[PDB]
Amino acid sequence: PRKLVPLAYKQFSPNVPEKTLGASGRYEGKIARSSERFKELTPNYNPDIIFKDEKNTGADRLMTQRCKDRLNSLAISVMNQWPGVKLRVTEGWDEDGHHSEESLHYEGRAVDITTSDRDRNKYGLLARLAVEAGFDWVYYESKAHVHCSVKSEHSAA
Ligand SMILES: [Zn+2]
Repeated sequence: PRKLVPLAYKQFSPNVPEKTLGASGRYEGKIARSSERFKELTPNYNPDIIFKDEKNTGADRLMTQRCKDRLNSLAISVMNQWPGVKLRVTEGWDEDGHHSEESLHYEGRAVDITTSDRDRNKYGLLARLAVEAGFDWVYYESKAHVHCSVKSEHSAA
């Protein structure tokens, strides 16, 4: 076994920009509810993940399959790491534009996460778990959350 080292505040892994091929790839444009690419999104109803749903639309559950797969892996790891605690998503797909111009939140490929107990002391390690769970980019973005993202299925040629 290897010792798990938490990410530092503001650290990202891999240590390259989010939208590079070695990380989460490219911004492929906003997905609107009315758009064809809306079917790229699938709702995650994993019983072991808490969704904040702060906008009361259920949008934070809607994500790509790869995002769902990595998130579900992380959900198991979080429960393992801190028995009694669960993975919590505070932001997923954003229909409103509350991030930078080319956010992967706009296309259901990024989540902001915490632990269910909102213990900010856990977030560095939570970030490390997200890396081990196979998220393509993980960024300890604020003291209040970790930003995790995935590649699309449109770069493999
Ligand atoms: Zn984010």
